[PDB]
Formats: sequence, structure tokens, C-alpha cells
Amino acid sequence: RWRQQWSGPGTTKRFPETVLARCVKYTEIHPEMRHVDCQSVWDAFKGAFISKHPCDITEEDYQPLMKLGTQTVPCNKILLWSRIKDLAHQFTQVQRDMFTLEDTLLGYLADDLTWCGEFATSKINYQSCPDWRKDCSNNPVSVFWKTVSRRFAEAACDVVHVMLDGSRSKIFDKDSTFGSVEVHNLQPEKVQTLEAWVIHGEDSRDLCQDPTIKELESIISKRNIQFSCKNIYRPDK
Amino acid sequence: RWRQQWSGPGTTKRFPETVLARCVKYTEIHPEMRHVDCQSVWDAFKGAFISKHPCDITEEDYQPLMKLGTQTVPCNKILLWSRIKDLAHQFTQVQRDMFTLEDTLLGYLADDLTWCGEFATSKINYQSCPDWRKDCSNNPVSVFWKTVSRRFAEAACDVVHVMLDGSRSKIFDKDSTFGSVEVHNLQPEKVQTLEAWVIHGEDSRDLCQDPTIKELESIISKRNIQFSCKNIYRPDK
Ligand SMILES: COCCO[C@H]1CC[C@H](Nc2cc(=O)n(C)c3ccc(-c4c[n+]([C@@H]5O[C@H](COP(=O)(O)OP(=O)(O)OC[C@H]6O[C@@H](n7cnc8c(N)ncnc87)[C@H](O)[C@@H]6O)[C@@H](O)[C@H]5O)cs4)cc23)CC1
Ligand SMILES: COCCO[C@H]1CC[C@H](Nc2cc(=O)n(C)c3ccc(-c4c[n+]([C@@H]5O[C@H](COP(=O)(O)OP(=O)(O)OC[C@H]6O[C@@H](n7cnc8c(N)ncnc87)[C@H](O)[C@@H]6O)[C@@H](O)[C@H]5O)cs4)cc23)CC1
Repeated sequence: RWRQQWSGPGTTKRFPETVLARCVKYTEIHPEMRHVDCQSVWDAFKGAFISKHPCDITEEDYQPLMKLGTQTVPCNKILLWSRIKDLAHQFTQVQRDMFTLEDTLLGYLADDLTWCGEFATSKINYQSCPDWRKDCSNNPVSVFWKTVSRRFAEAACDVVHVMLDGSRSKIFDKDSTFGSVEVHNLQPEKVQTLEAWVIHGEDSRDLCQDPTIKELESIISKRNIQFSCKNIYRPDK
Repeated sequence: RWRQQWSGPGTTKRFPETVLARCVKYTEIHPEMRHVDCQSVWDAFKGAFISKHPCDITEEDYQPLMKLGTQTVPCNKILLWSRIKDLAHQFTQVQRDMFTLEDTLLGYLADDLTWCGEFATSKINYQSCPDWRKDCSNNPVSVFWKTVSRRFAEAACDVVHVMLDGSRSKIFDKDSTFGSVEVHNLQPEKVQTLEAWVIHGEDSRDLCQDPTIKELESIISKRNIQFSCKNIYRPDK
């Protein structure tokens, strides 16, 4: 390998223009967030990773951006999800009431983008960016999602819902973002119940009996939060 | 996390003095290598990782050191090993004929040490060093062993022996240094046979029938190298 050769795709083409345009469009769907200066938002985003080594990013790097993208969503209307992105977002696009992280400004900005800096320059690396597994874990994208997913989980309250893919071999994966960051940052003072919606892909079983679901229950119970689980048998309906 | 916070142990206490002393002692066990200037060897070693980000090390970083530690060992007398370090080295300490990588100068120098640089300084990081899995793969230690193990495998010829731990659940592990670097760098022009010695830990089975051993055979066969396997039932004897 050569210096700064990473295994992952490079920064999304036209990433600066895309983030700015997404901030502009979000400010229009959500009159609550028109107080946001989108050029300031982008500057803070760029400042989090530019000129920094893309294997050495910190949560504090994103703190200016978290401040400018601070957004109050009803803490009792949070939808977490794991490995069922399409249905989770179609669900909140109908409800319009419930919020996934991608329905917040910061999640919307970053959704499906990749980015990283060419260290020791002020330039964006369009050639490759670190892969979390093969290259390094503290890369600009992974650190961003770890930090905003933790803050999203920390803000939830009352009954927190999580949509899970029942057609998977690991319905609950302790190593996912949900299993490794979000579930452990639910605050028992604010959160009374974690309710899992296990979406079936035809499986007549009670997937709340699945061993990974029982594993999730044990994690939740040890945090002094109650657990609830429901089968959703016909995702269509 | 904070900047340069790694998950692995810091550089071995007194690492510079240890590497130098080990080079001195090796030059005395092996009159063949007294042409080696140990201060030059250490300077090259230090130069490979000092002032470089410990998540961005390259094979070329170690090329000055490889040159100064060039060592000819009989290519037909190589012993590779995986997960049976103690017996493999007791074997070559008796034989004195066969060489593991730790019996070469460079392997001897680094054996059981850890090291890394504080990036943007010329100082050694004694607090922590990247863990290959949790932090980043291209760290000074992992890159060193990947590079010297590849060159060791590239130099082998005729019948190459590999000692393996038959008491393990994965007798052959495709992800080990042996499985992922060494076996794929055996040169079919030089190497006629890879012979596995599967050491038993009381298991009367033919462990050459093990599925991971058959997996190894398939890898070796696809490289146009013959395969041989032997059970060693009484490691004591
Ligand atoms: C002891 O310390 C261990 C803690 O280390 C954490 C482990 C997770 C890691 N996060 C990401 C890393 C990453 O590199 N990229 C590109 C992401 C892109 C989008 C997102 C999003 C998260 N969320 C919220 O979290 C739940 C969904 O996320 P889930 O992971 O549960 O569901 P899944 O369908 O499996 O993933 C979806 C995408 O994310 C990628 N993905 C996941 N895991 C990855 C990993 N380990 N490596 C590389 N890709 C990873 C996957 O390839 C898919 O493109 C939801 O409730 C959201 O509220 C919405 S978007 C996350 C990442 C940060 C560091
Ligand atoms: C698609 O690209 C994938 C290629 O990526 C490679 C994967 C392997 C990695 N190598 C090391 C990484 C490392 O961070 N450190 C501290 C090492 C220390 C000593 C050595 C030595 C190798 N050898 C020759 O190789 C065979 C034995 O080695 P084996 O691995 O087969 O047997 P095992 O008993 O399991 O390991 C023994 C020690 O090495 C550590 N160990 C292994 N694997 C590791 C890993 N992935 N992460 C972190 N520790 C790892 C393990 O914790 C034990 O302390 C022999 O025939 C030698 O000739 C003699 S010393 C290697 C490393 C380099 C990058």
C-alpha cells in the first residue's frame, strides 16, 4: 500500500455542493429550522475533518456541527431501526410524525454520502476514504454517525421504537449502530420502554422469541428499561 | 475518544535500548551477521515509524530496515507456524538447522515488542499504540510483520513446513498471518511442497482430514504447489 491509500470509496462527487443544497432544502421542508445558516453549517461540517488525518477523527471534531444542527424533535416520537432502512423511512414519510435520524437535519445532510480529508492539506480526498473494518474505525464518516446516533439515542424518551428486519439471520446485531451505540445510550430516567417492531419478510413464528431478540431484552433489562416486542407480519399492510 | 487515543498497549518500555541490545546479541550468536552495524539497524527501524501517523504506515517505510537486516537462511529449511509459537521455537532451538521468522535477525529484533510514533513529533508513543482490529490495520507493528512475513515466505523453497495447533477449533485460519500473507506468497517456481505438521494437544483422529486443513490444501493446490500433511500425536516425544 502507499500513503493514504484507503479501501473505501472516495468522497462523494460534489460533496460540498450536495451538503449545502440538502441543508437548503431541509430548511424549506421544516420552517422550524430556517434559523439555520447553511453556509455556516457546511463550514462546520468541513472543519470537522479537513486537514485532519482520516484515521484519527474525534467526536469533538463534530461538536461545532452538532451545535449548528441542534434540532428538537419530540423525544417520544423517535424511530430507531436496523437493517430495514427502506421501510423505516417509508414509515416516517407517511406518519410525518415520527422521526428517524435521517429525518433530522444532520442525518438528512449526511445520508448515503462519504467524505474524508487528504491529511496535511486542506483538500478533500476524492480518491478513497477509510473503510471502518479494513482501514481504521475513527474515520470521518464512522465517527460522524457514532456521534450523531449517540446524541439521537440520548435524546429519546418514554417509549422508543426500533424497527428490525425479521427476515435476517441476526434480527438484532449487537455490533450494529443500534446494538453498539444507540441501545446503550438510552437514558433510563427518560425512557420507560424500548419496543421492537420485528418486520417479517412467510414466517409464522413469533420472532420475539428469537435468540437475538432475547439478547436485546437482556441488554435493555440490565439498563433498567422495560422491553416490548411486536411482530409485524404483513409489512405491505 | 481524543486525538491519538489508541486501544493497544503503548510502545514497550525501553524499546530503543531493547532493539539495540537484541541486535548486538544476535550478531554474536550468528557470526554470519557481524557485518551488521546495529546502530544503523536501529536508526532504520526508528525511521520507519517515527513522525509518521501510526494508522498510515507503508511497507516502503520498512524498506531501509529490510536492507540492513537482509539475511540468507537456507530456503529449504524454513519453518512457518500458526498459533503454536512455543513448540515451533523449541523445535528450531533443538534443530538449530531450521529457521522460523523469529530466528532471523529482523524477527528476533521485534519478537513480542510493540511500538508506534506520536504523529507530528519525533517522539515515541509510550501511552498507547493502534490495535489492528479496533483502531487501524496499517499500524507500525502490523505493517512490520506483514512485510517481513511476506518476504520470509517469498524466500522459502523446496519443501516448506508449517507447524499448526491441532487442539484448536480452526487448525488452519485463513485470516492468520500464515493464512492471509505467507501461504499466498509461496512461489511455485521455488516451492514444490507445503507440508503441514498438525500437532495434537487425546485426539486419535487424522487431523489432516479437518475441514480447515482441506481448505488449506485447496489454497495450496490452486497455487500449483503440492500439499503434504502429517499428524504429530505426541508433541512431548
Ligand atoms: C465499541 O464501539 C463500536 C461502535 O462503532 C460504531 C459502529 C457503527 C458505525 N456506524 C457507521 C459506520 C460507517 O462507516 N458508515 C458509512 C455508516 C453510514 C450510515 C450509518 C447510519 C446509522 N444510523 C442510525 O443507527 C440505526 C441504523 O444503523 P444500523 O447500523 O444499526 O443498521 P444497518 O442497516 O446495518 O447500517 C446502515 C448503514 O450504515 C452502514 N454501517 C452500519 N454499521 C457500519 C460499520 N460498522 N461500518 C461501516 N458501515 C456501517 C451500513 O453499511 C449501511 O450503509 C438507526 O437506528 C440510525 O438511527 C442511520 S444511518 C452508520 C454508519 C459507527 C461506529
Ligand atoms: C488481506 O490482508 C490481511 C493481512 O493482514 C495481516 C494479518 C496478520 C498481521 N500480523 C500481526 C499483527 C499485529 O498486530 N501483531 C502485534 C503481530 C505480532 C507478531 C506477528 C508474527 C507473525 N509471524 C509469522 O507468521 C506465522 C505466525 O503468525 P500467525 O498469525 O499465523 O499465528 P498466531 O499465533 O495467531 O499470531 C502470533 C502473534 O501474532 C499476533 N497476531 C497475529 N495476527 C494478528 C492480527 N491480525 N492482529 C493483531 N495481532 C496479531 C498474535 O496476537 C500473536 O501475538 C508464523 O509462520 C511467522 O512466520 C511470527 S510473529 C504478527 C503480528 C499483519 C497484517
